[PDB]
Amino acid sequence: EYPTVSEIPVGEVRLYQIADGVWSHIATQSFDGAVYPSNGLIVRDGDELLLIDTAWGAKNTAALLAEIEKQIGLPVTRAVSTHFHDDRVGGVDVLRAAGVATYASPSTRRLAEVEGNEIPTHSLEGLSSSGDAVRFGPVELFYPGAAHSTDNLVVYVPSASVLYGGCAIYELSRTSAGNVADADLAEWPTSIERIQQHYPEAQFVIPGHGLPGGLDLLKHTTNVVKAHTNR
Ligand SMILES: O=C(O)c1ccc(-c2ccccc2)cc1CS
Ligand SMILES: [Zn+2]
Ligand SMILES: [Zn+2]
Ligand SMILES: [Zn+2]
Repeated sequence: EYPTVSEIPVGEVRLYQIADGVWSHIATQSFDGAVYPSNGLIVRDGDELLLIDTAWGAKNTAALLAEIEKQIGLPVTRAVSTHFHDDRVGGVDVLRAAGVATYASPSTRRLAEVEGNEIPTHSLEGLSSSGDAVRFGPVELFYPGAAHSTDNLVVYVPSASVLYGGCAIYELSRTSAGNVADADLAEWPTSIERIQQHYPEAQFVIPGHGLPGGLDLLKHTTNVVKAHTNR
């Protein structure tokens, strides 16, 4: 039932209800010949919505907001980007223009600026050291340490036991390392271990790209990362 890349044309966005008050949003983007899916999160925040990550581009994120308005009808008041790549900050300018307060760690904002990517307006304090966690409305933000990128954050929804791993966590079907140009391969396994130690009760695990699953996705990602390390 989870939407796949074959069922979403580039420019469209699907919402998928994980639990009460928690959705993922799925978009697709063309890159280097192929088409890839990408996940973000939507968490109900009383009568407001917290958005986790853009839909990978200005056009996709405009469609994301229209699809949220259509299906959910509650306002997106804040957005958190979980690292500096375009599938997380691409569309921040659209969000800002729509009145959404955009957020990221100073680490993410710095690396976005260096890359020439869009830059969330607000800075999330208290996430500079591995193992740091802060509350942000209905979720907890956690910095496990460098992994897919030096700045990657994970998000936990305690009310629903939903762990959003972002692109530090791979889906089961992916057996080869993907975009690791900005990764810390040496620290990635240790960072995953911090996630496991902090959220052992998670019942749903959302990867940055592809099908959700359970906590198995963490060990799977470690396996793939170590295999690539010994390439
Ligand atoms: O922003 C980028 O450069 C980027 C490009 C490609 C992917 C990708 C590749 C294969 C399968 C799923 C996703 C991801 C990212 C940002 S993490
Ligand atoms: Zn990335
Ligand atoms: Zn503001
Ligand atoms: Zn990604």
